[PDB]
Amino acid sequence: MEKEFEQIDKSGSWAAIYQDIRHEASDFPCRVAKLPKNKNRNRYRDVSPFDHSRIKLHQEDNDYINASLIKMEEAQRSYILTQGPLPNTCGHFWEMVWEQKSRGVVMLNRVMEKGSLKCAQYWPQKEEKEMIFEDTNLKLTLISEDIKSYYTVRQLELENLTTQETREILHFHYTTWPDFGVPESPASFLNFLFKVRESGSLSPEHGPVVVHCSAGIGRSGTFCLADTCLLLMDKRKDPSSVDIKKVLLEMRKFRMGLIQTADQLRFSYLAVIEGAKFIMGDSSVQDQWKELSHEDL
Ligand SMILES: O=C1C[C@@H](c2ccc(C[C@H](NS(=O)(=O)c3cccc(F)c3)C3=N[C@H](CCc4ccccc4)CN3)cc2)S(=O)(=O)N1
Ligand SMILES: [Mg+2]
Repeated sequence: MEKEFEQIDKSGSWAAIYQDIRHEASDFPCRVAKLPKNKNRNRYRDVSPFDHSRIKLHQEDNDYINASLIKMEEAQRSYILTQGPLPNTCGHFWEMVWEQKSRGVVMLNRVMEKGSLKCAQYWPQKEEKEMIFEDTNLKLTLISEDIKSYYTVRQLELENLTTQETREILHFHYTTWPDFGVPESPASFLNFLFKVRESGSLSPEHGPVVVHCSAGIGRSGTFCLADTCLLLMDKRKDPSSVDIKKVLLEMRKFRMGLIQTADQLRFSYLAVIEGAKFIMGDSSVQDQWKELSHEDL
């Protein structure tokens, strides 16, 4: 895998490789997303979920949410990629989390980035100030939070007011991943990812983990591509067989525009190439990533 990487770097062909992916990517209808009544449920007019893979709310009224089920068959892992909730779809967001039985939520952006709102504050910042999303009859409470230098893990209690059932939802929030940018290093990215893995939130016993950034395609796509590829390397007889460009195209059949810049594509290679070391056995690389990520700053 690192040979193709090396030749692409030498060829200076990341932009061409990336644009070939954009040109060969699937194109499916998003008619429900474009209905007039769903306009205020979409954050960006040009980022919509395909009809065949969109997540449907269980409500009779309007089952629309800008969210997509990315189902990776060979890797055996599903992910729900959605945009950062809007002030009016925070209820919907948690209704989806509930209905799909998700156990973890991976946030890769901040609410405000370089002076622009990118996502509503959809979870409570203070223990004593819980949230109620009336339209859905769900209560959400911040139970605790473990704040690190570039990421925070939070324990939330989501409750179905109707049946009074409660569930613990884990929130994995990467706070230093610039929009249209890349993580500081493969190490800090992988250190984060393996934290989500180790939590059990990605277990096939739970519903799909919900991943989102602002549009739910660039950073969210980088995160899922890397995870899927590492899963594939550990599954196959010959890990060098994983074609990342092919995997990204498979994912793009489920949601448009996954991976938004050639450099995020390149970062994906680096993250996977670096992550292969743990998958092949190396039992010390994880401590190395942790040190390199300086999480305890
Ligand atoms: O690294 C990233 C990029 C962010 C991102 C991606 C896309 C958008 C949508 C935005 N729409 S717009 O109405 O402000 C806007 C801005 C400029 C031109 C235009 F016609 C509309 C955006 N679209 C193009 C990208 C288009 C696109 C490509 C492929 C699939 C879907 C959309 C670039 N930024 C916002 C943020 S992420 O939160 O997904 N992670
Ligand atoms: Mg306090």
